[PDB]
Amino acid sequence: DLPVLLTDLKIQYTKIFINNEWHDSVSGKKFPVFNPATEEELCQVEEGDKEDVDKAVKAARQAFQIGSPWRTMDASERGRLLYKLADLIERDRLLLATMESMNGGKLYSNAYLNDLAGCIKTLRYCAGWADKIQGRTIPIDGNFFTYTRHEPIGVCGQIIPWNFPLVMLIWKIGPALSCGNTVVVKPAEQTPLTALHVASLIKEAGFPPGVVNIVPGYGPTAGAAISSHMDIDKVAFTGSTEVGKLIKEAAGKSNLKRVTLELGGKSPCIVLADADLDNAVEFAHHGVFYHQGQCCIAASRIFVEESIYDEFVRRSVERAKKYILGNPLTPGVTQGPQIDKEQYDKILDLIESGKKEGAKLECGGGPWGNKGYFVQPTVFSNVTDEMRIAKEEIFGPVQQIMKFKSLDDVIKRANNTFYGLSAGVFTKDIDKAITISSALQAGTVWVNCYGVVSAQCPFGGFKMSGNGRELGEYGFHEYTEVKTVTVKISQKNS
Amino acid sequence: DLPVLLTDLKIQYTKIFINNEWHDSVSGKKFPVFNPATEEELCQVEEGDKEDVDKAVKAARQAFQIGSPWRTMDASERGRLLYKLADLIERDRLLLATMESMNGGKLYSNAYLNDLAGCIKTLRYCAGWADKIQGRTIPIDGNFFTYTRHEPIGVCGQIIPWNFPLVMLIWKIGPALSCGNTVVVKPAEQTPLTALHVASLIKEAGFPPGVVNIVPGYGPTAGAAISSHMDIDKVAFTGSTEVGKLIKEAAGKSNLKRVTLELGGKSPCIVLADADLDNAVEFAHHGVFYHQGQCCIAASRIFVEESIYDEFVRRSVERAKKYILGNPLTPGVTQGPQIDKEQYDKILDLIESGKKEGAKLECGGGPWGNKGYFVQPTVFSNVTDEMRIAKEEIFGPVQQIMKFKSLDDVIKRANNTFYGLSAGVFTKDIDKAITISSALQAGTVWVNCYGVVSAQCPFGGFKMSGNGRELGEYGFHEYTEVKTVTVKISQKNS
Amino acid sequence: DLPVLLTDLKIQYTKIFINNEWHDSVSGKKFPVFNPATEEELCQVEEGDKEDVDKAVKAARQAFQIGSPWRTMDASERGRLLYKLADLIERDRLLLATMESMNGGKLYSNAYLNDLAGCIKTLRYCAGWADKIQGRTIPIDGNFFTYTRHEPIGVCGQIIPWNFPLVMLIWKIGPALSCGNTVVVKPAEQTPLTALHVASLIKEAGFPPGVVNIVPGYGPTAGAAISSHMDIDKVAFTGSTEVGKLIKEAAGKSNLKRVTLELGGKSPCIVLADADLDNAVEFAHHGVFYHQGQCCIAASRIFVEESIYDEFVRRSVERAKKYILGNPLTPGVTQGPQIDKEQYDKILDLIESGKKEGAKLECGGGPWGNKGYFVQPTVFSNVTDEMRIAKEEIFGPVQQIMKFKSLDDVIKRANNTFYGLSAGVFTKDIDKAITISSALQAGTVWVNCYGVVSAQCPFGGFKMSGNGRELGEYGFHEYTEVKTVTVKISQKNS
Amino acid sequence: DLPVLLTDLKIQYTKIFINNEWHDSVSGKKFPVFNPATEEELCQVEEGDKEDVDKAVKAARQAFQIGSPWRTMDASERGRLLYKLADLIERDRLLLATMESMNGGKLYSNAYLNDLAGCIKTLRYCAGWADKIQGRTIPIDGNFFTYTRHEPIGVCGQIIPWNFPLVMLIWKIGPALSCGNTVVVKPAEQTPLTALHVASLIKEAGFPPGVVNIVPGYGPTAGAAISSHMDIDKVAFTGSTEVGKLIKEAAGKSNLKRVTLELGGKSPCIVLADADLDNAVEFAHHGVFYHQGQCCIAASRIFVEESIYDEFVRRSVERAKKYILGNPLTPGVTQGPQIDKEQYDKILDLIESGKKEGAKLECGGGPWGNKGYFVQPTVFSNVTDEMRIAKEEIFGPVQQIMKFKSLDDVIKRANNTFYGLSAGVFTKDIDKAITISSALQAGTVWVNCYGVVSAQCPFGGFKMSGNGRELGEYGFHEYTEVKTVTVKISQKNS
Ligand SMILES: CS(=O)(=O)N1CCN(C(=O)c2cnc3ccc(F)cc3c2-c2ccc(C3(C#N)CC3)cc2)CC1
Ligand SMILES: CS(=O)(=O)N1CCN(C(=O)c2cnc3ccc(F)cc3c2-c2ccc(C3(C#N)CC3)cc2)CC1
Ligand SMILES: [Cl-]
Ligand SMILES: [Cl-]
Ligand SMILES: [Cl-]
Ligand SMILES: [Cl-]
Repeated sequence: DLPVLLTDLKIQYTKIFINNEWHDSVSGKKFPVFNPATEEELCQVEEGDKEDVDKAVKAARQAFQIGSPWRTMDASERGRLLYKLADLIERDRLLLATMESMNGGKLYSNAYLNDLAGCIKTLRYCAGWADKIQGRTIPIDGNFFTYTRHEPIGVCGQIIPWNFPLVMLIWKIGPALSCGNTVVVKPAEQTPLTALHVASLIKEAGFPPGVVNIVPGYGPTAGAAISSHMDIDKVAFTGSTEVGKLIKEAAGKSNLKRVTLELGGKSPCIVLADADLDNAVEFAHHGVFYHQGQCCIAASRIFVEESIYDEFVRRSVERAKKYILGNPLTPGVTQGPQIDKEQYDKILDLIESGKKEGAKLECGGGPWGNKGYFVQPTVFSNVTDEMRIAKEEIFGPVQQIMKFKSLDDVIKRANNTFYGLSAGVFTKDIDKAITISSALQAGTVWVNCYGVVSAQCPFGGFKMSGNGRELGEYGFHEYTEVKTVTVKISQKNS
Repeated sequence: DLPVLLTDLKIQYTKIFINNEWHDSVSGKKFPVFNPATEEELCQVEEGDKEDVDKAVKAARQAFQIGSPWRTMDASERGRLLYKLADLIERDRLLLATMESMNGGKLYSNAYLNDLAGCIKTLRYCAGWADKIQGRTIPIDGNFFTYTRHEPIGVCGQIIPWNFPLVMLIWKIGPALSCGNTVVVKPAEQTPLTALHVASLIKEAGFPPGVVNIVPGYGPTAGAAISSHMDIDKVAFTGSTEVGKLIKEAAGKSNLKRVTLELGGKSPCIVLADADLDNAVEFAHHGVFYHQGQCCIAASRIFVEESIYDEFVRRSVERAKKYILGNPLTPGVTQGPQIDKEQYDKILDLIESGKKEGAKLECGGGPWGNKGYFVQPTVFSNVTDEMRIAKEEIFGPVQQIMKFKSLDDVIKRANNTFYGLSAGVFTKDIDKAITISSALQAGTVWVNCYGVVSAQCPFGGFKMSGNGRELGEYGFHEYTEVKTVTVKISQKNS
Repeated sequence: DLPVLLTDLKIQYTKIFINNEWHDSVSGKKFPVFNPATEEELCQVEEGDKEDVDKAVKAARQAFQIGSPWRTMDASERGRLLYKLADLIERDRLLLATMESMNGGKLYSNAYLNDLAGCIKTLRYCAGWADKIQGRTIPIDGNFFTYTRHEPIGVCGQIIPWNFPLVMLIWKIGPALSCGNTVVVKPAEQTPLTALHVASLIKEAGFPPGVVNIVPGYGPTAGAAISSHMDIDKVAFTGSTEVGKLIKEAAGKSNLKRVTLELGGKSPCIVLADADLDNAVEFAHHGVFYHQGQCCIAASRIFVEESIYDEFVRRSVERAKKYILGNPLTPGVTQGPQIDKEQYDKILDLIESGKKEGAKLECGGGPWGNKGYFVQPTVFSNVTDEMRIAKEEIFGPVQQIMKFKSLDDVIKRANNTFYGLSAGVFTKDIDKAITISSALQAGTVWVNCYGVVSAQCPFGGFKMSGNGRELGEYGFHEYTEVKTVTVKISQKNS
Repeated sequence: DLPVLLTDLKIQYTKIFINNEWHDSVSGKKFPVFNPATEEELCQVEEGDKEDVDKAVKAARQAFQIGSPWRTMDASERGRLLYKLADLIERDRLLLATMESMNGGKLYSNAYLNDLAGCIKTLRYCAGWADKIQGRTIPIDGNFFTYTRHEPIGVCGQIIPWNFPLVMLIWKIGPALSCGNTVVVKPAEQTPLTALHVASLIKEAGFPPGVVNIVPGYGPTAGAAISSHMDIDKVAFTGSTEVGKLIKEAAGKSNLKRVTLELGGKSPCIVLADADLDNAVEFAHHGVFYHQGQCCIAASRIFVEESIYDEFVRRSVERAKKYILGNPLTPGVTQGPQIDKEQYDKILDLIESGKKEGAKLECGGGPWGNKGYFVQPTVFSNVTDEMRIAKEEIFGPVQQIMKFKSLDDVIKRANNTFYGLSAGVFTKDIDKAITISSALQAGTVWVNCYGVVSAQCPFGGFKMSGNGRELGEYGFHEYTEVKTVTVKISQKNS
């Protein structure tokens, strides 16, 4: 069932959100926000800069002070507020999915059934953890009583990408708030709108002021201000590996703030000759084409054993030739645009390198349409390991298919990258499934599927795809700071 | 009981340790190693540089390969090797304590009864964790079987300081090896000797070659090579906050390697009027003077309620006037030298700032002796919060004593620093002990004691005193990399 | 704020609840249900017996089968259903609190503000755990992949007491359902009504049929049928220690079903001479008098240091002389009746033993009123350790106050019982608070408070006060059954 | 390599062990101890009875008192003593393996390479846990500080079986001592000798007196005394399900002591048509024949898909026809005797029922030899589900092989028992391996192997095969008692 908004979407929230009130930019400047499917301007939004990040950090710092409502309320009540926020997003699901689709160039069907559902589910997951964050009592040597407090870290700067604006907003603020932190959020310049609507719901739910502050603006300005701020305790960033290196450097340069990074990938699939071929073709297809290829986990190197390689390529090409391009709000449309011009150019450039460097073009290979940043879905076969399309993250609807004959060699090829976000193994052999997944240097390894991500799982990269993990039990560790308290006593007993 | 070595100490191990064999420096260069209590040269050691770190990373990488002995042996056997290494250090305790004291300027009594005991105990603690590192099975949404592997990260560069060369060597390699990593260790330029002897014992114990590689040399050369290396997965550094910022920046600049930092402090004590005064005087005294003040946790700001301030100052001064300076090997000597000239100059300079800026000099305040980097134990009273001796880490035998009258104000003063390693609270009030320890922004808070550190406790800093934790259950997390494995199944059941 | 039901309470749900439908008793027999404050009959309820427990076990067994909706739905959805049930109880809070007060003889103010709030909060706590129940991956010796599943146990029989019918219903079904079990609940013969209303809400919330089955009836009949049933996997019982022994024996005799027991107590308080005297008097007063003394944790032995004993006794007596007895529905009433005649007789008998055995009667000591099972609030001083009122659980509004002079001796006296549910320590001394709480053989020890119980804490007895724990992280273990799965593989890697 | 004792074994330790000293029985009576391979008497041992269990409980109680050496020593030192005990057993491995083989009728090769190795490894595993047993700090509702202590329970009675006397002794005392308990051990009447030698090593290692007390004697006398004792806090029993029911009943009848039970089984294997047939034949063969079939996990129902059934039966029969019966000390001997006459008679009786009830006798079926309790290794094919040999635990070298054609049906057959200790699944299908292991009601499920047990894994039964788990992280829970400590504070902060 796909319900829709019956009235025209109205844009209301366009300002900076600090202390639960709406602020104009200190400068007074605004910046435009566009629809990627028509290239038209949707509205203007206050452009946050350093001076505005500064106001937001002071509010988050004040809300984090010992004795404050956010520090003294029951953990169970932090969880209650998060579950109420999820309820409010459920109530506004139609308008949120519409705004996300319109602003993000995201198929409305997916925005409604996947993004919004994942936002609600992840918030509810995080809410349940709030009063279950616990320290230890420890049998230290000597006559002492030792316990630990897993405290919130403090003020957390959180820089959100444009490919999944709502899901990634919730993946950031959910755990941070559950653990008792306060946050300064910087949504992507391309997609500030849905985060500002959620800010309106954070007010409605009753979060104390300054617990969540949202500062739209640009990366090199507001994002850099966060990463270099001397009173931000931790920065979490999701985006390119190139910016991730800059975030980590600025943290070292300023105040040694803690850093979590969720970065790009060049994630491989290994399809053994004994695999369920149709199952592997479909999971690897969606694994690389999902959201116009704009997933960091994109299955952008697909290695197929020689004896099924040609059959795999044909079936992949047939699947890719079935899309309907156009406005992601129209029912039946199955591929929307890329997010903006910068990404669009890099995709087309990489596609050209595939042609020149000798990859076999099976379908697609060019732009589409009169308006919008549309790229034809493209499949390359006979890709080799030193081609650009095999080394660089494309972030577009561009599939690479490679042949292998030796299992030892293909694992080394799969691992021969600086990336390491995810991988897939397709086989019917129990031993191969366990040993290959163990040997891949990747944060998530899927067996006989791809792209399966849920709130209960930790998620993050090996190597240059990331530092740290998000979600699951394990992800919640990086939103606490562990304090050891050791008390002298006359005599301990076990 | 204080047994001693009956024969003259002989220095044997002076070379670089890679793949369980002894290497000359690629350059062929050596550097001198001195005794800080006499300023004489003890021996020469091969000077590792980038080319030597390079050989060590390739050995650690090869030892980490899937299928290798270190990757395939039982976790219980990793633990067995660590317990055997502890046995071997116990066997060589006399010579190790002598070498540590001679090279490190460290009171032999402490070297034998505390450093060596802590090395043995921490190794035995870490050994017990090896086959108890576990992942999860997770009830993910949908028809999937999801488990996690807490794998070793890989090759870990570990830069060891000179104030506790053996303890910090073991605090680094213990957890790293227990979790299955391989390491490239860089001991301090001042104190390479005891780490090279332990390397000889790692060979004897039977660790596979390349699991532990030790490259003596200088910070700006070998240490920088580690921090910027493109095939080191994680760097752990203990030392100054200034170098810590450089380590973190170089990690961001190169390969986004994971970073753990244990840095300096300006740790405060708060002594309430109802405290056991003698107990507070003695714990705070040793808290700041231990190992000639060369502890990152040094209790270098001591705040005393006005009505007991003068009594606290007198009793502190009497305790400080009781030391016997000289060679740390002679029995009855109770204060050895500072480690080297650089540290010695910074201490004397800061002591001079105390005189000029108006602190009340109660005892000490100058150098001592014909030879050795000796500083008189010094006490300053009437210290105020913007003096240099109240803001900068001294790392010398220099005690600061301050008065307070308001508890709200003194907590803000205690927290008004970029440091945050530790703190102490001295009181008989149950509520004050809990609420004050909760409000201090410090990684370890001691109640009615100070400086109590043990293998069972996590240990690390808030703010610019550190990133991450070492030891305890929680410290072992930062030597694993979490992989999620998600398997498609026909139907799951709870 | 104390809102009330504006309309007369109507009783609707009076039948056995199996497979989400209402059943008459197999026999066709019903039993009466009374109001303890007027001794009048409120209604009749179907009397479940063995044949009815049998129907309920078969339904719970079928609902637990592999492939069933309850076994295959996402853990997150089990949690969702529990949070919806909490929402429904919130909606029906007025009628539930009224029915609980009317049926249970429970002060309406407490029923509304404490019992109902605790029901809602505990359900919400348990809901959060559902998709956070996890097993392990384990580095077993040899070439194997080993993981564990923390499965639900299966069909759990749950026998609920009459002193807190709703809270204890939720403390049982919350964790059991969160972990994926199915249940057969047997509410107290005295108080079946609120559990049957909740059953109506379990239907409304959408739990699959047979996941929760509720069989009202008598202990020796339906309760014994559960404890001896050959296809019930686990029994949880809260009630007297005498019945607890019978439950455990019948489990051994039949099918070795798992057993959790939450039983009575004779819990002690130790009030040191340095205690906040008013704080100790008030917490110990409510600790023994709460809900007409009908708490298993009742603070029924209060030991006071000699020098403050007389002052403690006077202040206690003044507090006890302030109650207003009567119908627990009338505002301003502060003490309702005992639950029934059996309990009423045992209370009066024990009160008489206090008079005869030489206790000093300070106030109360007899019955009250024309109707209802009312007991005057009673205080005994000069109680000695071999009196009946110091050894046997009274479960009535009867306070015992004892003198001590030696701390070693009073701890031995506190521990000299077969019970061990809880205890309290009142002191301003940090060391005494830690060492005394460590030395008491009791499941919960309160320091400078009493009776503080919350969903985040494990709760249960030492010794003959109980087996196992309920709630908290730790309580959830006893609603899982751990399965180890060990898979042969060609070669493992860490 | 199989080294042997060069000198005749001398029996020295034959008395009751209490408070680290050797006691004669209160009665003065002794009982004989036999060799099962020759039926000759090896020595006499003091016969412990109730009066002797009484002396042992008082010693264990005194050793558990608050302030005692065992209660106050560092947890790390409890671990140290356990690692030293493992060292001492390693030193005495030859004599211990000889005594175990001689007393137990156990193949010396297995006694040396498996039993003794498992004793040493399990002790070392348990030692590592000692200072890693931790409670929690908990964010309770309201202004309170709440922590938990995972205390030792207290005095634990431990009844050890005769099939693995040393391994099961260590599986019991290892975790109990690691957690800080004191124990009263009752080795099997048939095999007291190796436990008394270990007691001598517990003295040598330096355990405080009364921490371990060992009372040889008979089940209905000393074992019943333990199970009914009013001052034993917990009983752990391994043995038959029939005695397990009596242990659990006596616990309920006396003092509600905690109970852990490791009982028998009728564990099934399911061999799918796609299995590695040779691998399944060998693992299932050893799974049922190990230690003359005297394992509770014996794979005593083997279900094989029809199309490979005949091939499976032939290959099994060939493997069973390869044993050499005789004295388990002689090299090359591969099957020793059953433990005693009672077990020997039950085995032969059940074998006769197989003949009469219509099972196809493939080999064996009778006794062997002039002396010793020897049974020919026996294989039955065409076994059906209501035969005695398919329902009752045989505990002898008797293999049952069954045919199945329907997977749904064979899982129901596998689960159609009151037992539930373990099971095996043999297949090459990933989905079948996961779904079948999930659906089996068994505590350990092996995939493509059988009988793989190690210290890092929890181990125990579903249903009437057991209550609770031993070893692993999870097994250590049942040797602690959780105490919640809740402290009133003026204001909490997260
Ligand atoms: C949020 S909760 O669900 O955890 N729980 C909180 C506690 N509850 C109260 O109503 C309550 C309130 N005030 C008190 C004041 C003094 C006192 F001694 C007790 C109380 C109790 C109380 C405490 C323990 C019990 C048990 C026993 N035996 C475990 C049944 C029963 C009632 C029920 C709701
Ligand atoms: C390291 S350990 O301490 O964990 N443990 C490893 C297993 N042990 C073996 O000797 C062993 C060896 N080989 C086998 C081969 C096939 C087989 F079916 C069983 C075995 C067993 C084995 C397995 C289970 C049991 C129990 C039962 N019932 C739990 C008592 C007893 C013996 C003892 C030492
Ligand atoms: Cl911790
Ligand atoms: Cl995990
Ligand atoms: Cl587990
Ligand atoms: Cl706990």
